[PDB]
Amino acid sequence: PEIVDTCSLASPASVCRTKHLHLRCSVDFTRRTLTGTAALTVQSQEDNLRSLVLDTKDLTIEKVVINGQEVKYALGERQSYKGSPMEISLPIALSKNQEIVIEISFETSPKSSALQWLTPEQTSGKEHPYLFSQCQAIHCRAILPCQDTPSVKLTYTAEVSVPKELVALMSAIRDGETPDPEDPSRKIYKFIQKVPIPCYLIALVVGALESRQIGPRTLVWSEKEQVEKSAYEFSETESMLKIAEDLGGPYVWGQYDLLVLPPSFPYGGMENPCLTFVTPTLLAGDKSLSNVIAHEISHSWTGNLVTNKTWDHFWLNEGHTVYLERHICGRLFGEKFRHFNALGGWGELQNSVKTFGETHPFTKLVVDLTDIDPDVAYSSVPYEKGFALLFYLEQLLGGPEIFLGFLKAYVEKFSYKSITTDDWKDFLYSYFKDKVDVLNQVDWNAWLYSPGLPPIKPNYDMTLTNACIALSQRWITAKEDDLNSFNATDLKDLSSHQLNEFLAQTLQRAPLPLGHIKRMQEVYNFNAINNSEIRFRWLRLCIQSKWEDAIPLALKMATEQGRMKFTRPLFKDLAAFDKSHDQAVRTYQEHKASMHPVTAMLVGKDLKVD
Ligand SMILES: NCCCC(=O)Nc1ccc(OCc2ccccc2)cc1
Ligand SMILES: [Yb+3]
Ligand SMILES: [Zn+2]
Repeated sequence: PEIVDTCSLASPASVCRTKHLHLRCSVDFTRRTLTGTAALTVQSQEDNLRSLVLDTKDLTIEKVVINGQEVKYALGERQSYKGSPMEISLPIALSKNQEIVIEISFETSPKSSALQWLTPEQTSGKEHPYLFSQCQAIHCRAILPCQDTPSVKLTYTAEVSVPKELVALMSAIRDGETPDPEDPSRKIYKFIQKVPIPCYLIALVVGALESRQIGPRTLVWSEKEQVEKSAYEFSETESMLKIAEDLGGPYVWGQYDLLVLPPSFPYGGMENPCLTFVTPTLLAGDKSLSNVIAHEISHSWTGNLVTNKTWDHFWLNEGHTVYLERHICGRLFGEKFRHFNALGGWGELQNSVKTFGETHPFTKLVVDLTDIDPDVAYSSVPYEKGFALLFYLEQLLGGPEIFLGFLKAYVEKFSYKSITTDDWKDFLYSYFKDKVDVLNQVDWNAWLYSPGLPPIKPNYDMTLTNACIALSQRWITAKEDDLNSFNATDLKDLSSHQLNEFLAQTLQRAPLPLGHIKRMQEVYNFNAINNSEIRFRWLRLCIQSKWEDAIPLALKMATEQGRMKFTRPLFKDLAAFDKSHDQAVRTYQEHKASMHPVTAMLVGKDLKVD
């Protein structure tokens, strides 16, 4: 009707709108707090606007300055993962389009769900601490007060004081560094973002950061120790950027920097404008996990330019991005590779539907997050059910060239806007008006609103998948007399991508007999492989098949890195295996204070502790 964001307690975009944020703050590593001022330019959309509501979580409100003086504010009671509402009394009754600056001084709790503060022990260099944010989905409200909904877009400017030996970086173009006036011993790093973004894309890192040039508009940022390994790993970036512009239109953000974060960073990447954050688990040393870079580049259009209006429509962000990602890798390595990766995607979707259950609400494409913590709903479903829909539609409407024309125009039309599934679908019909009859063969109700597997499977080239299936199946159906025929030559012609897919297929049918999984380690030596995607699935397969020797390997992987994609299922498998159950829980209890806060709360929920 007139859409409301159910994950926000803030006044909606239909009442007022944040157009800009000015951010002055200092990063205190001893108190583990961000202190400062957050000045919001807000614009009324109705007449007689006498007060507005902002989202907060564990925020200490020092003062709220409007037009020079101090004003009357009022924090409501805590509302769970959502935090507490901050209703602000305005001294002037605002009328249509009239703007106002609400300057709000503030401190962040040390247990901010947006932030992980690391000690020197937890870093590579061992001598300096570190900070990083991760605002998506609704954690920006835990760094500063805001309409913490992606239905609102705002430019922002920032100045941030940090210990003089550490570097700050933000999701913005760097606007110079200068010694701090108020107290030496600290620099003040300055930042500006002229493209209006949703607040989930505001982002901050602070640490012993060096850089390295790997393309005309790209430096990799990490700690001394990883900088070199990473320059090698993400060399393909500029070439990916070029393809992405041919598919998406002009890359408008100015810079595309990459930041390789500490092992505890909870996702494969986060698409922070001008500075993409990635897991060091990408550092396989052969560029084989560069699809993740492809994916983050693509968010510079689908996500960051065209944005889900609410998190219910999150598939728009991820479905499109995965579609662009797979085009990028297709251009670089061939159409048969794009189909290989698309089919694996369907396989991940099958695992998601089986894990949640086929009638589960989070297997729907468009969801309802009323009273659900977004972090708990998060999964592969919006990624792979979304991709599957786009892929099916590509095939139905006359193929990738024709569908990529829809894509670029879709991006062009909704650029700098926040939109829903209906905006997307209404534009699909508009663009493809000469094929409306074809569009009406789509079971829109099933695809969009029904749980489980999609009602139709797309068509996939098999070239590269067949070798994975033959071998997965040989193992799944092996008896005693087959075990001596397996041999390291079985892998002679398989890429790392195919080893991974082979293990993914085998894992779908776990458990295998213990003797079989031992034999697999003997002929193939998967223990020696450091590729995190491969090691992950191999250790799942081992634990789920009751192999005790895999226990210390799986505990090591689950705690020495904390990308949730790997950490969560390794903990869960370890907990379901009777031999490792107690050690899994104890390991969790002993690590949970030095863990990222969203990851710690999720692993705790998975392990049914507290
Ligand atoms: N996009 C970069 C990776 C981080 C990320 O996407 N985080 C994130 C996204 C959505 C979310 O919650 C909303 C949701 C979950 C599942 C389905 C639909 C919406 C929570 C975290
Ligand atoms: Yb046999
Ligand atoms: Zn994404």
